[PDB]
Formats: sequence, C-alpha cells, structure tokens
Amino acid sequence: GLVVSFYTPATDGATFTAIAQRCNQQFGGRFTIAQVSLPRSPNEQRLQLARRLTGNDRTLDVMALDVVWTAEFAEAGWALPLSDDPAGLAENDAVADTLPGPLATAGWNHKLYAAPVTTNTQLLWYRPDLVNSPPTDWNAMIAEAARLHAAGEPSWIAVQANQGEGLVVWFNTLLVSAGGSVLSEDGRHVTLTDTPAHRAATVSALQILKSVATTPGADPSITRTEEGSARLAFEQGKAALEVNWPFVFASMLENAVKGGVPFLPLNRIPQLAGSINDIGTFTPSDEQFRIAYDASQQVFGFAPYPAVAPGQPAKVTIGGLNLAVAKTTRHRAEAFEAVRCLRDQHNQRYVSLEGGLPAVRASLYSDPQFQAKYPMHAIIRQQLTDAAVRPATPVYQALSIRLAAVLSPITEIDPESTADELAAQAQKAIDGM
Ligand SMILES: OC[C@H]1O[C@H](O[C@H]2O[C@H](CO)[C@@H](O)[C@H](O)[C@H]2O)[C@H](O)[C@@H](O)[C@@H]1O
Repeated sequence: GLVVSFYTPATDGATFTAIAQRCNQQFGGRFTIAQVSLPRSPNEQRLQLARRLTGNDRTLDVMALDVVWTAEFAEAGWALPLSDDPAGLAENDAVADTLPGPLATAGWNHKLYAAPVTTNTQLLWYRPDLVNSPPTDWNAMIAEAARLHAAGEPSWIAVQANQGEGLVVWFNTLLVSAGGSVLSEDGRHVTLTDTPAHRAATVSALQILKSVATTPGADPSITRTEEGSARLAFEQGKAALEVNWPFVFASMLENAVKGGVPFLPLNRIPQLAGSINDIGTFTPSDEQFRIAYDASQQVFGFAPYPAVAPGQPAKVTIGGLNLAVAKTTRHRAEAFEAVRCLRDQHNQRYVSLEGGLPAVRASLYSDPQFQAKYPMHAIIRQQLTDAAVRPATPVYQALSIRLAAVLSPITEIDPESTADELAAQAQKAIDGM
C-alpha cells in the first residue's frame, strides 16, 4: 500500500519509529507509516521542512512540528487546517482528552493546524547525595552552586541552553515569570521595554541570566561556541544542578543501565541484565523498574523549575511537538488517519514511558499506572497548567535568531543596555511582518 512519510526530530526518531511500527500493524495493509529523521535544532527541523514544502515534494505527508512553528506553517499554507481532513475527524480527535496548553500551541487565528502529540516543560534535577534540599528559586540555585564550588563538588548550573532556541526559552521563562512578554498578544508590537513594568521585567530576567553566568564554579563553556548537553553534563558528574526537559529521567535510567553514568552503576545490578532491548531501549519489567528507580533516588531527584521571585511558582515556557499534515501530501485522508493513530492512548503511554516525552493526553496524568512509571507527572501537569508561551508569529524564526544573538554569551549581558538591544532586534524581526 501507500506510504505516509512522518518527519520527526532525529533524536526522537527511534521513539517515533516504534510508534509508527505499532500503527502499521493496525491499518489492515491499507498503508504504512515511514518515519524520517530531521536535524537536531528547531531551526534546522523547520528549514528542511520549508524547503520540501516550497519545492512541492509530493512525498512529504506528516510533520512533527515544534510548537513555535504553527503560526508560520499555518500562515504559509504549509500545514493544512485540521478541517481539511476529508473524513472530518481530525479536529475532534485533536481536542478530545488533550490538555489545553498543548492545544493552544497548535492553533492560529482561531483554527487548529496540527494535533498535539507531545508537550514539554523544564524541571530542576539535582543530586540529592550532594545537595541537601533542591533550590526553590534562582537566588538559592546560585547560592547552592557557590557552596558546591567551595566544597570542591561539581558546581556548574547545567541549563539546557547554548546560543540558540534553548537560550531563548530560558530567557522567555524568566521574562514571563517576572510579568514581561516579548511581543503583544497579536504579535504586532514589541513589549520588552514599552512600559516601565515591562522594562522592569526584562531587566530582572537579564539580571538572573547574568548572575547565573558569573557564579563561582560556572561552566567555562558559556563563553565558548561548542554545543553542550546539560543532560550529558549531569550524567557525567560535571553538574549537581540541571534545568532541563523531563526526557532526562528516561535517559538517566537507560544510560545508567548501559553503563554510562559513573555515580549510578545500574549495569552492575545482575537483576537488570538484559533489560536493554535489542535496539538499545531500556524496557524493564515492573520489578526491574522498581529496582532501577529506587536506586536512582539516591543520586537523582526532581523538583519544580526554580522560582524567579520568592513565593510564586515560575511560569515555565511550554515546548513539544504537534502533528501537522503537509499541503504537499497526495493522500490527506490516510495522513490524518495516521495522525490519529500516532497519538492514540497506547502510543501516548509509550512516548512518555519509553520515549521520555510528556504526553498530551489529560487522562494519563490521572492514571495510576502511568503515574507509577512517570513520577514527575504532578509537577509536569501543574507547570503545563500555568505555562509561559513563546510569541506566536510567522516571523518566529527570525525573531529567535535575533534574540539569541543578543543574549549570547550570557556573561556579556548588561541588564539595561541589553534590554534596549533586545527590543531593537525584536523590532527588526517583526518589521519583516
Ligand atoms: O525532550 C527533548 C526535546 O528537546 C528539544 O525540544 C525542546 O527544546 C527546544 C529548544 O528549547 C524547544 O524549541 C522545544 O519546543 C522543546 O520541546 C528537541 O528539539 C526535541 O527534538 C526533543 O524532543
């Protein structure tokens, strides 16, 4: 039968290949989904897709889009509205049993242009054997890192951010938590410095970035261009504090069982032998999960994203992936049917428990079987309820490149002058409409 191509970030390729393989057993030979990988950064994911869409690649069917690409892809006509499903089923499927934060990321001008499949929100991860209590706010993060440094313990604050989208995400979370916003609601005005309250919020966020950058024991790689992984930095013992998306939980257990985490040698537990399956995925029994998780609790804990102001939780920038059907497809009906299978209940459970990516289905966050294997479920659902959002705008690509070039390196931030530079660069981006 026909093949529905399914483009996804390469780092999620194995997870989505597995989901596609399950979805291929249930179409009655009518068709096959074929996963195809995209590059690592959101901007290169977008670029590969945009070049196929403008090139009229008629083999491109389903795309897993970062949440920030909806406006551009809807406005360009590249993502079909869900109302273009010939079966008329896609819109109701996308909303039913789906958390509202993820859904909002999939809309443009009051219509859905994609079906959420994964969401994302950052948590604090820490070494409980080195850090007595998890820092509750950024001042406490800095104080704990300085303490670790003076004790000769690992002292980096490993935030998943370099010089790209992740740095923009970090800034956006600090900014919205402080009451600021990059753009107005409609995306037509820059709101970083246009009122005193907005300017004060921008300055407070930049002050946090600069303070973290210049804390004793800070990662010397802030001032370098080389890409870094906060996930690997922590797994290697180079940081005892990490701010990152929740896939690091699955990664900690799997890499520990593979032998890749020196302070958690789960591969030396005979009961865990053979729990990595034949293509490299940790697939434990219930007992093996208990053993691995219980052992991990001595050296790996999680907690809310640090607060920006003492006494109120942060507003944490939402992330994730939405499934869109490309205007190029020669088989809209099967592409939308594939989208519904790829996000069904069983595959949502899989994408979180094995793939490490937070599910979008509200039912799972209320399901004790899911909660038992996804122990950060309550913090995740709370942070998705009061999430910050990056600006929705068709010129997001240019806005984010401009903002990230100003913010990096964060050691060079001067709150007041950087605030004005950010606002001017943001204005250049939206002056391309
Ligand atoms: O779970 C890990 C995912 O990490 C990246 O995506 C997240 O981080 C991006 C950069 O800050 C955000 O734009 C995105 O919305 C987040 O989901 C990576 O791009 C994904 O492939 C990973 O699944």
